[PDB]
Amino acid sequence: IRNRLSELLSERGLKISRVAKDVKIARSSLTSMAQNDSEMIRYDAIDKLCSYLHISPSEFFEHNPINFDFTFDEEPNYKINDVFEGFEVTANITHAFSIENFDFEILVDVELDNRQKLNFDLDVSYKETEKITNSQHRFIFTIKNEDENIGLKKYVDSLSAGLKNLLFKKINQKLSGYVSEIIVKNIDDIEELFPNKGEKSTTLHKEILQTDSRLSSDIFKE
Amino acid sequence: IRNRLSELLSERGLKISRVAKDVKIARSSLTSMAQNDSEMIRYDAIDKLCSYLHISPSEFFEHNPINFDFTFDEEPNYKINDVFEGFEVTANITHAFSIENFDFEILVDVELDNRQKLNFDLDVSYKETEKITNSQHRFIFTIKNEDENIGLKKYVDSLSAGLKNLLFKKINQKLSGYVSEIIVKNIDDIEELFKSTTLHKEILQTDSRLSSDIFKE
Amino acid sequence: IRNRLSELLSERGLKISRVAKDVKIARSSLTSMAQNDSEMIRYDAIDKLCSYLHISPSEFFEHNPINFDFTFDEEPNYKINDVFEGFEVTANITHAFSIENFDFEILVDVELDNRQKLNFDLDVSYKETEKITNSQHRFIFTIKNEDENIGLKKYVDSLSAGLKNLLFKKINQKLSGYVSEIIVKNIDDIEELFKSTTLHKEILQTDSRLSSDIFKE
Amino acid sequence: IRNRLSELLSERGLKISRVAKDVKIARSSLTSMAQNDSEMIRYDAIDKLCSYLHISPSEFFEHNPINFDFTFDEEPNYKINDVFEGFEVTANITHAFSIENFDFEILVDVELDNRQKLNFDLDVSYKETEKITNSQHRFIFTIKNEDENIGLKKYVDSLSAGLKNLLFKKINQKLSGYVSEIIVKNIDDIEELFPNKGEKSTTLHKEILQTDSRLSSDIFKE
Repeated sequence: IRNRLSELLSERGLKISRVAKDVKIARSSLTSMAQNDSEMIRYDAIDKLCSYLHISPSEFFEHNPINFDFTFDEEPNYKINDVFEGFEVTANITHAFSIENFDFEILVDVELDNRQKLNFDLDVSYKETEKITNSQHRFIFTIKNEDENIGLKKYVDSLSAGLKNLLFKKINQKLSGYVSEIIVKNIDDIEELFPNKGEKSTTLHKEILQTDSRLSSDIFKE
Repeated sequence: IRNRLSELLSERGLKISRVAKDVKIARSSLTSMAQNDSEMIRYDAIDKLCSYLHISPSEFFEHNPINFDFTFDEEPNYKINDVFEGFEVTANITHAFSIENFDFEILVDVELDNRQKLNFDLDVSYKETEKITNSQHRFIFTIKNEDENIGLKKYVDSLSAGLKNLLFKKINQKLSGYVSEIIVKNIDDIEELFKSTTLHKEILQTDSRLSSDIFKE
Repeated sequence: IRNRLSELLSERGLKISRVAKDVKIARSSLTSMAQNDSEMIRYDAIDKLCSYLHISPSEFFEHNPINFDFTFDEEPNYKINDVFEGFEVTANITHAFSIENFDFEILVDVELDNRQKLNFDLDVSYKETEKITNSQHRFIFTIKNEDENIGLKKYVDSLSAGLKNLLFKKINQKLSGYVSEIIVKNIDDIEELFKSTTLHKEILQTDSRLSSDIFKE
Repeated sequence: IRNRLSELLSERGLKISRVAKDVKIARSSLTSMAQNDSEMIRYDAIDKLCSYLHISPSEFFEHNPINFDFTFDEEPNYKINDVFEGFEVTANITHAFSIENFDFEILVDVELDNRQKLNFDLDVSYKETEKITNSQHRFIFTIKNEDENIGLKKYVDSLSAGLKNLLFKKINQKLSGYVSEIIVKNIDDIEELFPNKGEKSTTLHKEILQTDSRLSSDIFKE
């Protein structure tokens, strides 16, 4: 499920600030709720927004009964070589360390409208530490058994594009958090000797937690 | 905005505990959210309920574009009479005191789907005290200018029964807090000594309800 | 899941001690495991029993794919009445107190072999207290909504007699622990002037059993 | 006897973690019980697994009435020369010492379905300290009278492959424990002067106990 605020105001052409001025809702909370990322919503908010946009909650709440629940391995098969390439000198994840391999299993329960639930196992392995910017990097993972989970992809693409993007976000966020958690327990705190361009000094921990690892596979293209 | 989980469960006879077990949600939260009492709802909760009940969020969330806002006079016209006798024998606010007058105007903007909204002013004066329990009494306020609020009644009963009840609950709470704030400041503490509860706490617990043809429920 | 060691021994007339000697297993463990009371079984034990009894583990372990799960209300509807008199003279909880009301719903999921499972809600209220012994009394709870549990009876008696008895034992223990936890907190310990007994301990020892057409044994 | 979990989930293709998520059983305990190594099992576990897999305990419990009980010599004929080749410097069993000879008798009281039990004596002698890895070694033993115990082999191979593997495991484990026990009593504690690659320092004792001696003979091929 997700609110369609982003799609609604894109269609209307209105801006979040403009809506906030109209419905007396805090800009930060409203803009966060505009994104599907927010997990909690207020009844006052749904009343004010549905009235302002003159629309029933039907158009506000995009719901598909297919629920995708994800579970990760308590213990993964992870090897992380430590390369002491002056991380403190240069705040680059590559300089701090490198993932030799990171493979594990993601348990995906694809529940249909009926309680009948289908479980798909994902052998996901670290592939490359993609460098998005000179400042930060994004870890990239890949599903070895993605061809086996072709039915999963059929179910994923069977949803709306907005809901597909919401799943991709959820998967990425869970995976990022998991990977950062494992690495931060495996790698000792490496603080940056020099604050970068007046930005307060940030430790490797802050960098890896900030690091967002998005899975890459034909199962999840967009 | 009206959660129909409660209605839906009455339709299907499903016990709240049964739903909570199936959707792995706390019974307390589910029961609080059942009558749309809680003003916050989790996306996970509604997703799970919709999938479990085989419904679109339309049957869960019932919304009428019409909106009602209520603004109370900053200064009301109130007169107080304190008997100070009898609260000690039995915990009755009326024995302790009563409000001789409490007439005040309450703004009520009934907003149409069109941006234009209609402002209606209702003057409610202290009518009597409802003896809901021998211990708790709820102040009753009657609308004097119901003529100006003839269209109010039409707008109020134009909403669903659940929505009407919601409105009645909100206005009742708001009125109760308003009158309690106004009165507790002018009232001393009396000990029940059945215990020995402070009359202040009795003022806090005592509520008030608008009895009028415009709001019969 | 039903160990038939007990049944098998009754078939062959073999004394538990005789089997324990032949298979070099402790009599205490073998007798505890005989009625499938223990929830842990050693691979060595079952191997030795199967070889000794000339049986496949099929005749030892009887399993019905059907599964029963029981969830009790987090908050039950219970009222307590404490006489406080009599328990001292004679060790009877009845004299010490009794439960005026103890109605609560138990959500029971009977799971079929197919992944789909059937949820049935039974409401059990305090019916009376069973005087099993002049000293120990077991609370009796009757199912009010047995109509919703007509299929529950069919599923229950669809299982083997041993499995039925197993279920009855489990539900009885669970109900007894539930009611004891609920009551001991609202009850004080009475020490008999008369050998001396504590009422809390009596609450712990006192059990409860669901007397209903759905569970007659 | 052994549970057929490994064979069951191999046939199903499911993973232990996937089963654990389904039957609400702890991953570690379930994965251990998936292996035939676990000696204890819970009735709740057998109920949940048999139901999840929709199978009777018949398919869950592979039982063969032929019971193989093993007994070892209280006192063996063992000679262990001590070579002080810097074990503390290099954590290799060869560097710590070397088995001159280790021969003894392994009594096997094989029991058929009937109480009739046949006993087979195994003159087992140390043959070679096989080096599995640069880090650890596996002691290899051999049965001198294996040709005499040809009937024993006939009984061993008369069982299922899974049960045969379970026996091999049991024999190996008992033999390893026995050999490590004898050696640790015969060889003084040699602690490693340097922890190996950040692994906390491990003493010869930990190495020999970790050392797993698997018997090698035509009686037990797989």
